[PDB]
Amino acid sequence: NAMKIALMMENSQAAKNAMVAGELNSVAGGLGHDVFNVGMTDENDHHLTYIHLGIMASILLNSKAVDFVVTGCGTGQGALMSCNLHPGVVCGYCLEPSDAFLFNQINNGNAISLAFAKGFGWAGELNVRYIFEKAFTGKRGEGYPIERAAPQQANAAILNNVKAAVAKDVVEGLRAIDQELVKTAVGSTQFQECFFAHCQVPEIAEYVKSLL
Amino acid sequence: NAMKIALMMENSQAAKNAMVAGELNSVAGGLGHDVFNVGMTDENDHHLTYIHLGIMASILLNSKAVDFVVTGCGTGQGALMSCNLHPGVVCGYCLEPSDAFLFNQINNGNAISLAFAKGFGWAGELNVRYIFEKAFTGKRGEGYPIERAAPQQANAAILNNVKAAVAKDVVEGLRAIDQELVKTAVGSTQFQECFFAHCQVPEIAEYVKSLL
Amino acid sequence: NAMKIALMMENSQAAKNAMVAGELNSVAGGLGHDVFNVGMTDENDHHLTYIHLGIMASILLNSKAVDFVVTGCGTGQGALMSCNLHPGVVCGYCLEPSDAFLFNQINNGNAISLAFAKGFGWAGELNVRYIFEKAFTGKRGEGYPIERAAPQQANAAILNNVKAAVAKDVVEGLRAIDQELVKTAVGSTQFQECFFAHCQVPEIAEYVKSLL
Amino acid sequence: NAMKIALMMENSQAAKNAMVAGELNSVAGGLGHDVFNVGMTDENDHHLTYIHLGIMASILLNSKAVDFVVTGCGTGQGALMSCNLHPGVVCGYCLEPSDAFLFNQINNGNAISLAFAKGFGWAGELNVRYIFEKAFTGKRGEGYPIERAAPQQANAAILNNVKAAVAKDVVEGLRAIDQELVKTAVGSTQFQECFFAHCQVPEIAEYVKSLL
Repeated sequence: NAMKIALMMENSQAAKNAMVAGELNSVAGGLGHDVFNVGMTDENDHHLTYIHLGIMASILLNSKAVDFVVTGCGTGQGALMSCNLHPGVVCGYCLEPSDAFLFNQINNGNAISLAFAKGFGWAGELNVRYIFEKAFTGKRGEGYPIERAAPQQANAAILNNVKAAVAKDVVEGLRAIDQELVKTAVGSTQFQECFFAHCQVPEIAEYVKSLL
Repeated sequence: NAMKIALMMENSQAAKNAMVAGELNSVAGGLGHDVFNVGMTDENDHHLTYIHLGIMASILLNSKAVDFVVTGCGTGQGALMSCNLHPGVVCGYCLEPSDAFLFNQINNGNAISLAFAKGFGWAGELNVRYIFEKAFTGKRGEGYPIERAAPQQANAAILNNVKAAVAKDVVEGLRAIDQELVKTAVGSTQFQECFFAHCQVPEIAEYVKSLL
Repeated sequence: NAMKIALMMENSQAAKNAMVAGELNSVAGGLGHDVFNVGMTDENDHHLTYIHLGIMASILLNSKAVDFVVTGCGTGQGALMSCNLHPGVVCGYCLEPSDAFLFNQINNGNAISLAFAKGFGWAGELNVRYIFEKAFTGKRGEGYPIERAAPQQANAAILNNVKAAVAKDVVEGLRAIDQELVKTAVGSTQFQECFFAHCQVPEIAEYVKSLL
Repeated sequence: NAMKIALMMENSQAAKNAMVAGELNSVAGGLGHDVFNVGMTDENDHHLTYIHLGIMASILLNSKAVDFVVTGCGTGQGALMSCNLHPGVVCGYCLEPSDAFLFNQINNGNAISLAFAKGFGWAGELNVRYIFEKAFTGKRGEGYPIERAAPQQANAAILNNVKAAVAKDVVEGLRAIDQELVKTAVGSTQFQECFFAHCQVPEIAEYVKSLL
């Protein structure tokens, strides 16, 4: 059940990346997962907004470089909406531990967006830890409850179809985005190291290479 | 500041539509908005899933038939992810009243997705009411706080561009969806009555007509 | 329906008193209530802990100097448990707006304890505002729902009896507390100004005077 | 670190006792604790309100029959306020898992009150489980963070003193309560079985015996 998980954070919450990466590495690493911290590591790092996060999630998930994305922003809204526009990226909100469990069972998506500022106060790091505990333990997509899994599974499958239909082909779509945005998205050493090491889709690798 | 607002709910939460429509009509109607209840009205109504909800939100928002969509499902996740894939549909989560305020100020989107089952217990209707109070009172897109509105406004604008770039043209995209899904989405009398009365985009009207 | 409301905060959250008093004065003042800020006003003010808060709530409520107490601490737990030990002080938690409404209708108590650190992040002041909006608007003790008010009202009445039975008489009890604690509790100018101006119970006034 | 834990629920939430006892037995039992279900087991059981719950918590905690109480009601407010009036009973609210952890570290009390109706919807049992996981794993009273434990520990100690001072002696206080209430509180077979088997304070046992 082990996955490659990419953590990616943007400028408004970058000061908190060390804390979140700490919890993710502790929890998900302890559970046997392979964790990559590909967004901002602090406020002085290669600058990103929640727009770049969505593009990064698409490139990493669609190229199969990673299996799951952890992201977020002050409220999680920008990052969640920025991820979900991309085909192949199915991102839920995650505000408290049972969100993560239900998301995995009902939606069986591949990204979650946390709120790192709103609702995040003294002792907020505990909730992040507990979210990771429930997100990355156990099996995924069994429905909840297990007996009612059929229509949930059916609709989750259809969601992927609709996303693929409404969207251009992945690379064509990326080419239509302002290329300044995409260049910025793939610009950091930590992003490139993850992507190039694990990309399973040559067309995406070649496209990314052409930007650098 | 008055808008046309469409409420749209799917089968799992359809029993609760009367309650939610009640609160929406009371709150938003009292504030001078024009409310349309275009999804399921009860469990026996024209059957919809959260997949159809997203298609309905796209058709109504992109045709300018309505200005804002209220939707949701058991956790809000399926409906939120189903809406956000569509160009022109910018849907936030909304779980408690300050979510609605912040969404309007920071993201300035045009749809919210509520959780009608998870976290919804005895006295849940109060929270729905209060959410509507904050969603539909006052101005939108001023940033929060007001002084920091610049980058938030800039990123919200870019989000729309990226959505438009990654997605096919609206009608082409709708044609690529399984047409059974789209026919179902536009199938009800309450949907058609809202759409045909208020659609401002002939190409969409003609496409919808061709399905009926 | 107008009341005298005392806001009282302790050292760990004292930096936030200006914000909370601001919202309370704005909301409750606008609704015609008389607001007193009797706890710490900032970190440098006459020093209090959540222990002193409970004693202050007892003296002000039992002397009828005020009708309602707003208090809290990092999580609200210490202040809530410190208030509830005292006869005549019925303090609920209040974390989000519908808590305040339900508390007023079901429990019909006279104090609420907020969390000013845990769960309090960027945009936390909005939730405080909204809590005050629901706490101090409308009528109290009607049950919720209104039709089921009978057993709720009966039990709320009994709670007061049990508190009065288990506790010593008010003044005797205050005399049994470490008198250093009580002297500290009544020590500030803002506390004394409220108490002495509005106390309706001479025995309590005389006892308080004897400490000063 | 093993404790004796009493679960006690009242009439409004009695239908949910099987679920809660299930989770408590699973979680706390698995962690080596000894669990007693001493309140209502279903809607037809020996009838209790949240008033009786507080009296039961006092008798069981003050007699040292148990180490910890799990209780609650629709919102948790009545049960929390009913417990906290009694000397020797230090009851926090518990609505989500990190509440339980912080309560144990900061307040180091001996009871928690959950909300079984408000905020409790589809998937609510997961949150109950997770709450028990955090309440009953690990050590208690270390402060949070650990480095800042001194004033938190000092104030928690003082809280006990103030409670003991304001309250009559335990048995005298129980005698002052309407004795119908106390007779009802100790009336069930499941309560008596726990109490008489584990009571370490003869005066309390003799008093309880005199009611039966």
